[PDB]
Amino acid sequence: SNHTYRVTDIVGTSPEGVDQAIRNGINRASQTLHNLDWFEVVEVRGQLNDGQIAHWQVTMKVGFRLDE
Amino acid sequence: SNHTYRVTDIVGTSPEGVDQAIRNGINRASQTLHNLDWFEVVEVRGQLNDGQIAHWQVTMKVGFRLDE
Amino acid sequence: SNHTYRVTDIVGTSPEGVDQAIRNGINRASQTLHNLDWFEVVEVRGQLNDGQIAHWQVTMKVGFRLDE
Amino acid sequence: SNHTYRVTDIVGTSPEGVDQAIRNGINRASQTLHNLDWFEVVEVRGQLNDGQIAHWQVTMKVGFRLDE
Amino acid sequence: SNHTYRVTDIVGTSPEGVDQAIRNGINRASQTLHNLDWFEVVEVRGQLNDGQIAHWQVTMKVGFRLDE
Amino acid sequence: SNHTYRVTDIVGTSPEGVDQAIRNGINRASQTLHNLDWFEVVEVRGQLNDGQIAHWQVTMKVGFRLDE
Amino acid sequence: SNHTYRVTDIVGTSPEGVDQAIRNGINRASQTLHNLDWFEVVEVRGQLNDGQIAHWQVTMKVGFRLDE
Amino acid sequence: SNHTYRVTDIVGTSPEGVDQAIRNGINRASQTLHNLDWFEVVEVRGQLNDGQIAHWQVTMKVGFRLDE
Amino acid sequence: SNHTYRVTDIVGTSPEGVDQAIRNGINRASQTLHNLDWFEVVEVRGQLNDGQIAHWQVTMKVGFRLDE
Amino acid sequence: SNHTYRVTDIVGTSPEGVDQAIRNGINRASQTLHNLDWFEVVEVRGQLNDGQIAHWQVTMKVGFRLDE
Amino acid sequence: SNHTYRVTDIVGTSPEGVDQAIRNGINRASQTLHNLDWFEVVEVRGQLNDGQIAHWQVTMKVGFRLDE
Amino acid sequence: SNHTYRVTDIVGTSPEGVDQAIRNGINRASQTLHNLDWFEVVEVRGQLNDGQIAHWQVTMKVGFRLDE
Repeated sequence: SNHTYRVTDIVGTSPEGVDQAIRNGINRASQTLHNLDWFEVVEVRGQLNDGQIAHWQVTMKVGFRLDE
Repeated sequence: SNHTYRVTDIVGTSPEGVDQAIRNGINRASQTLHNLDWFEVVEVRGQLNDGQIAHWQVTMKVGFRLDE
Repeated sequence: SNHTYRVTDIVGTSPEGVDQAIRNGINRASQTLHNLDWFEVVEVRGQLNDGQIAHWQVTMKVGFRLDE
Repeated sequence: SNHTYRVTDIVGTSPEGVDQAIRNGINRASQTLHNLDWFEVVEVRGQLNDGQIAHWQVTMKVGFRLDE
Repeated sequence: SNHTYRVTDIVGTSPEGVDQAIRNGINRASQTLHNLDWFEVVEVRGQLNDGQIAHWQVTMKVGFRLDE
Repeated sequence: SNHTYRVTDIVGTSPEGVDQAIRNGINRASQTLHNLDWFEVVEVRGQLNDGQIAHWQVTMKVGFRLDE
Repeated sequence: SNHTYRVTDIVGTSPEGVDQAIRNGINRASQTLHNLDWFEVVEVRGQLNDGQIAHWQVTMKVGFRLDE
Repeated sequence: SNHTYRVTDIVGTSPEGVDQAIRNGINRASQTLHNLDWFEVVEVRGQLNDGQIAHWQVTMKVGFRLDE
Repeated sequence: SNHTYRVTDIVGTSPEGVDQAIRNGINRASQTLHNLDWFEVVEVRGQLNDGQIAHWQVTMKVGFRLDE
Repeated sequence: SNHTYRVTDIVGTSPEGVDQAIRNGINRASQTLHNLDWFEVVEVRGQLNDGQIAHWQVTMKVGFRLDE
Repeated sequence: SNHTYRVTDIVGTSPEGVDQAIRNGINRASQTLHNLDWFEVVEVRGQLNDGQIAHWQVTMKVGFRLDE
Repeated sequence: SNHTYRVTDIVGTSPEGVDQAIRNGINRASQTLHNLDWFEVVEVRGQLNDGQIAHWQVTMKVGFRLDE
């Protein structure tokens, strides 16, 4: 009822696409941040090599509960 | 001719992903709002549950013709 | 004293210009929405054909008093 | 789980303050819009007269479930 | 008639809260600026001191009619 | 070369349209502000009465040279 | 089909007004950029000179098809 | 010394209102983050439960001095 | 060491989805623009027909190294 | 006392650079506006003259205490 | 008087600082783009390595006159 | 590989200027945050004291690689 959350930005990356970039970022975030509650996608970027998409980079706001 | 459009925000949700969240939102919107012309994705959120991405929420601007 | 307003987006269009696009949008909006109080221009676009301006499109926030 | 929400802007007003302006807006909105789920305060204004605050105006994003 | 308004930013402050910070700012503004018409809240800040909220600072757009 | 400018917001109004609202605002501003150099249109609003545009309100950033 | 567009910013200018500033900008843009599809007005500025509005400057996003 | 600050987002919650949501968030933040200096309110949200306000959520930028 | 980049907006389109809209836009952009380095998604739209998604349109900032 | 601040925009200019443009603007502002407390840089522009940087313009929010 | 300008984004880089990053970008831009008139700094970034600033990156809006 | 980054805000301060404020912030940040990759300048402020610029405050987004 009086829960407090903290939000930081995490950047997930994947050669495969936006969806996998998000999962990679959330998976890695979950290991150092406990109580991950939600994320909001705030930016989608790509690294190009020739005219080909080499890396997808997804910036997410990530909310997590502070312990009580 | 001189078509007039209205725009409101709709939030589509799905356990499955962004794509299905959008289709669910558009399908349900289409049943009360007629002449849907376009949508603009404005926000993508996810709820985590049991260490999984449980729910996707996509906020869309949805434009519809007033005229038929 | 404690009046409540609602705001939606309306897109007016006109071959003539910005001013007529707004009037067309307000006139058409006034026929389904009652008690129109104000509008705020949020976007002005033009559709070009053969490098000439065919259509003006003006997106407006439109506020209206809710009845009782 | 596959619920769809719609969001519009509602402006509550009160001579008394921000809090009462919000409650007035939500109360009146709840009478035409069913299944009100959340609101987000987006703007707080005042009408001034003789260097005194006569009216508070609070613009809120208001989300409501579409029936199923 | 064809009234003209000017708008500047005013920062009200109070140890007590947002509401009193606004009133303090408007009261002090009204003494040098005549014909105050409206304000729009643009920013709410707080200074923490000894692990307590010591000051609230509210930035407001303040509109006033120019004399004729 | 080392000229300093100040910028404030002025709201011009006219029953006739955007262009006349701007001229009315600039004319009235020029009487109390000296050395008016430029303006930038930042907002266009209207007061509606029935479904008819009664007043146009144009907010302008207005720059003026400080004397030396 | 799967048309690709490019968008750049163009600033049209005119002593006469906003409308002519836009036409001047679009006309000149159309001579190096082919397949102009749309423009979005993003900024309207005016230079004052000799107590008159001397120059209008309109910044437009201009979209053009790559394809013909 | 040339003091360095860090800023994160914290979400305070309260059934009671905005003011208490802020205090709850700041109090809880102060227990893991040392040397809290300031906060800026960036979002105020409310959960409705059968058309009554159940829960307030306030997102704040929170600045704190890094030790030396 | 002192590389210079340029950035323009590109709109990719696809009947298939966001991912393919981006690839189509990047592929076509790479044929007139050399040394594509990165892209940033700035807008995702869909054109609806009979309340079904016909076309995805993705606006991207696209950065490319200038030659010597 | 509960101090009240006013904020206006000032544009400082210098042939030399950003830093000197700011100091010129603040110095000149300090002569008509009393009790200058803070500034926030909001825009940095440069005029080119045959492909060399001739003039810097820095727009700043400037806060000053109102007397009591 | 009826001059038309075009604006694109250019990213200058330098190991030395913001000022040199801008000059590098403007110098290189001036070689392919003729009639450079102004720039507006829109973003300043750094590449960090071993907690040290290796590269400065400055994104600038750059305006240039189209030939007549 | 599929590197994950985190981003927080850091405020560097210096009596000397923007450049030194950034370096002070990055240096102090590097001592608690490992694997600093980039920063983005988001805000530049100055405190005025005795009619002089006493402190520069630069807010930066700071990205760092998460360990694996």
